[PDB]
Amino acid sequence: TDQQVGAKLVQEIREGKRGPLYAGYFRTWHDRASTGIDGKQQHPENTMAEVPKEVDILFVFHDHTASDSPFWSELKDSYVHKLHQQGTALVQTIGVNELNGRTGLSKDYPDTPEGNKALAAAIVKAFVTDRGVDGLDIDIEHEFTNKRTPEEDARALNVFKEIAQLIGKNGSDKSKLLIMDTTLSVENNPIFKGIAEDLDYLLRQYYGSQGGEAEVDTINSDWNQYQNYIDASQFMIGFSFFEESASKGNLWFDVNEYDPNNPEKGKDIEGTRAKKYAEWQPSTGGLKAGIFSYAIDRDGVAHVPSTYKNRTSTNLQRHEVDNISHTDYTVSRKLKTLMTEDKRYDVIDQKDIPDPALREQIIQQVGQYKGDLERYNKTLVLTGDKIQNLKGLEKLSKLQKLELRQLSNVKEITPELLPESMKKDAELVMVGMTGLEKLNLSGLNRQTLDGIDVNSITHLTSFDISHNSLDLSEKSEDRKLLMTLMEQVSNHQKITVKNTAFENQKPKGYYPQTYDTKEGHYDVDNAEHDILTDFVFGTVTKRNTFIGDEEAFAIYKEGAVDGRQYVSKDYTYEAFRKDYKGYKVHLTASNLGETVTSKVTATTDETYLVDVSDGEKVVHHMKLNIGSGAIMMENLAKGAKVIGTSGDFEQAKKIFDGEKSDRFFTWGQTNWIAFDLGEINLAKEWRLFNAETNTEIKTDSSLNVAKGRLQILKDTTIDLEKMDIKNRKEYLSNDENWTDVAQMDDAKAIFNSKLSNVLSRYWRFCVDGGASSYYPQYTELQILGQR
Ligand SMILES: CC(=O)N[C@@H]1[C@@H](O)[C@H](O[C@@H]2O[C@H](CO[C@H]3O[C@H](CO)[C@@H](O)[C@H](O)[C@@H]3O[C@@H]3O[C@H](CO)[C@@H](O[C@@H]4O[C@H](CO)[C@H](O)[C@H](O)[C@H]4O)[C@H](O)[C@H]3NC(C)=O)[C@@H](O)[C@H](O[C@H]3O[C@H](CO)[C@@H](O)[C@H](O)[C@@H]3O[C@@H]3O[C@H](CO)[C@@H](O[C@@H]4O[C@H](CO)[C@H](O)[C@H](O)[C@H]4O)[C@H](O)[C@H]3NC(C)=O)[C@@H]2O)[C@@H](CO)O[C@H]1O
Ligand SMILES: [Ca+2]
Repeated sequence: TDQQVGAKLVQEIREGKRGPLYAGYFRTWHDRASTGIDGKQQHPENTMAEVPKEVDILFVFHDHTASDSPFWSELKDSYVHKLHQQGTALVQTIGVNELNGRTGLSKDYPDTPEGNKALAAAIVKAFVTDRGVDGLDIDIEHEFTNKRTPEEDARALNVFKEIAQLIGKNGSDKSKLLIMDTTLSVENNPIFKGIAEDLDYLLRQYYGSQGGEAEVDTINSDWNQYQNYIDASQFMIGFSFFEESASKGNLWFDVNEYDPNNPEKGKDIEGTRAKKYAEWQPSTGGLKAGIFSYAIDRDGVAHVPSTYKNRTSTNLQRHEVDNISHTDYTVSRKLKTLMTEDKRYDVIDQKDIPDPALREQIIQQVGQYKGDLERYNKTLVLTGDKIQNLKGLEKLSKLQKLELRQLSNVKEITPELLPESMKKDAELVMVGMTGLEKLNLSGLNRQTLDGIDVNSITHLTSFDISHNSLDLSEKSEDRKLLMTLMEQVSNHQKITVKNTAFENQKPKGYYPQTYDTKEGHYDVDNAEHDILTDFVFGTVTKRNTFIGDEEAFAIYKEGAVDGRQYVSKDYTYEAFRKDYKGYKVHLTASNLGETVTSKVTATTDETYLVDVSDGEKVVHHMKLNIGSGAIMMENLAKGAKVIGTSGDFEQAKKIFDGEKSDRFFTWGQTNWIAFDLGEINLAKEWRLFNAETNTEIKTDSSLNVAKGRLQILKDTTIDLEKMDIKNRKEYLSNDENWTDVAQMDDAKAIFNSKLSNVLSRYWRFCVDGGASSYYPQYTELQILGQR
């Protein structure tokens, strides 16, 4: 049956039985059975029927072919059968607009759960079942003209998942492939992030140069993120053949240029981008799935010369290679041969990994190809008593976690059996190692022994953990672990330095995670002090052993187990300690005034709140008292009700929030705001944040308030809410009803001064002039006191 042939091809593709794959996009209007809207034949020169066996998957790429064309029944009842016989699968390609509302059956279904689920079945019946093919390929490109909305990409991804529940590896009908082709990186491809686990392949178009000396910069950088969503064996990269009459913007130069002296040049793969994609392999994960070509019906046509690369549809510059001609698919077949003869696709054999039980678990976990070995960068779990020998493990040189579970017949672990990534902090877990006789981890810069199950190593006869980065100090848990290893050796043998080697550690230095002083003190000694020196200092080991300064390190360097000193003699404090570069100290005085400085001078009774930062986060918070300290003032003006202003009433209310992301000005050089602190407390200072402190607009200092007066309602015996709106406003505007408590005659960015213990419920601040002719502005006002 023709549906069982197709089902079995898809299963042998999906299970990786084909080696490196080669795919091609065949443009429907270049099949000879294709007819346009007027019912006339478009091009007689080529036909899908002649696509060679070297093409593993053939993508029906549809345009210009009318819906009543003979092409469609010809494909269904003739092309599918001829191509299946040689082992070629047919896949239908549709654009994303057929899923997101913009085109086709998408326009006839609501954007609801039951609506998108009915749409999905309608797409699978219209584009897969009714056309006879072996799967579906969703084309997702950058739309530079009218971007897709977040709601459209959300719908396309919900429809795609409903499709993936019908066909593909997770679908009801696993005899069909489900594929995506794209031009978008992961950061720009939310549909890919959502559907990736349901894809057989991702086809990444990379026509033309992708940057850098080898022109593959974008391929390498993009693979670094695709590898978190798909396996390398699902990754296909694409080049394009030369399309006739291609204009600027569609001229990739992926194949060789026309040569008037050699009519066959277009079939020569030497020097082409196509050949480079054929040989390109990812740095991590595995070997790629293969390559694909756009416009496979143009296989072998020489590219139009570089001199023509500026032609456009209005500026036609026709060349000989724009003619249509019969192709015999030689370039395709050379590229497929180059890939299947590349020795990185030879299968891992016993010469790579001698132990059969080890070889089987590796192939099962990292892939089947020799080339997969040195690229794989994830986790390897090895289990059971059938593994006798770890030879070959060292070829997994990017392995990120090695996990040895109950390997009861392994006798030897040495650096030379281990991945080279073990020297750069790959994880190493080994449990139930009851047969282990030699445990050599020397020279691997291991920072702890965590994950090594030392209680289980009951047959140990020697170990070497020397030349690592361990902290074997008295309380380190790595010294407990070392002690068990030494006891294991001793049950079989007299302990010697060689069979229990652990010297020459060089433990790395880290920042302490917390600091002890929550409340510091200084006398009023009229001297300068450094808060980082005195309170936020030092370095820990990975096991949180604190070393405060260079003399604490010298004692540390003399640590010994049984009189054997385990720290390298030439390890220096400079190489161990953290330098604290870029650390910054934020101080808040009892003022509520703020400064950034690690130095304080103890001239008077004060209290700062200290926030220590490393350039990114707050590492430490403490209070510092100088002398007997000082009580912390509050901003009593916080949230003060505005009761009157010569400006706008709701711009005025923003000078009493907490922020500087706003500005208050009026049309002119003078204004006033009158406010009510509500309760009636004691005020000692005031602070004005001038125009240039604005955190929402870069504001220059020429807009700063330069003259002003802060005032108190002079008569306390008056009910301001018994006056009516208009009288109230003119009372508040009349200067003889206000007493000054503070002047300002400098256009500082932040202005602060003290008040003679002012007790007032009602206040008014007046801008009397600006730093320039511009309207003066300011962002925030504070009245600082107690209660
Ligand atoms: C995976 C990939 O490679 N992606 C893109 C490639 O697409 C791209 O190659 C180009 O592809 C063009 C077609 O693009 C279609 O797909 C993309 C991507 O999905 C869409 O963005 C695009 O909009 C196209 O989508 C198609 O839309 C139609 C309409 O909505 C759909 O048809 C609908 O189908 C439904 C369901 O079946 C329903 O039936 C509707 O009724 C129906 O309307 C269709 O399904 C959909 N297809 C897909 C797959 O989604 C190509 O056009 C372009 O090739 C042209 O240009 C090159 C040179 O640059 C030529 O070599 C080539 O032959 C072709 O030229 C055109 O030829 C026709 C036939 O002769 C000309 O028509 C005649 O021209 C005369 C000229 O005087 C008259 O005007 C006459 O009236 C007319 O009949 C036509 O004018 C020619 N046009 C030009 C410009 O020359 C190319 O292959 C590549 C770019 O390299 O980029 C990849 O990223
Ligand atoms: Ca404000």
